[PDB]
Amino acid sequence: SGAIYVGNYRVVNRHLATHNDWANLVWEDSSRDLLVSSTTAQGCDTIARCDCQTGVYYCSSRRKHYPVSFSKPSLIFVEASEYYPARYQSHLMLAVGHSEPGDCGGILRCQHGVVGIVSTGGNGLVGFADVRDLLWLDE
Ligand SMILES: NC(=O)[C@H]1CCC(=O)N(Cc2csc3ccccc23)C1
Ligand SMILES: [Zn+2]
Repeated sequence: SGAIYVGNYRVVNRHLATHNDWANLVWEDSSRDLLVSSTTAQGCDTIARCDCQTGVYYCSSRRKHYPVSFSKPSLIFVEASEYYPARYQSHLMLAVGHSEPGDCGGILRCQHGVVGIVSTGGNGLVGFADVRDLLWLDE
């Protein structure tokens, strides 16, 4: 689990969105596994605006943060799960690192701020849904 809180927005994995997230929907994209809902409280996270390929992510299944090198956002084939059939997920970045399904939502950060959230994984890889291109999260 995990979310990004910026301004009057809450960014979560679309497959983990709650009833309140859907009742206050701002934007969702199944191909990216992202959903953004509105909040009454003001969020303080900073979103990165950059093309970094190194950062640190939080891994809840180890209670640890790990430093990683990751690929630029791209269209990657993702195996079926209980939430989606096998499909291409867009805006996805991969790294070599540990992840389990419950790790989804953990933040990946660089020196500029929040880069994205854990969304995919398996076989010693971890994939992150990018949020750096969502310029509207700031205004
Ligand atoms: N299509 C998606 O974005 C998600 C939907 C929900 C889901 O359980 N997964 C699989 C998954 C995510 S982290 C991880 C780590 C080790 C094994 C499996 C997984 C994919
Ligand atoms: Zn950066």
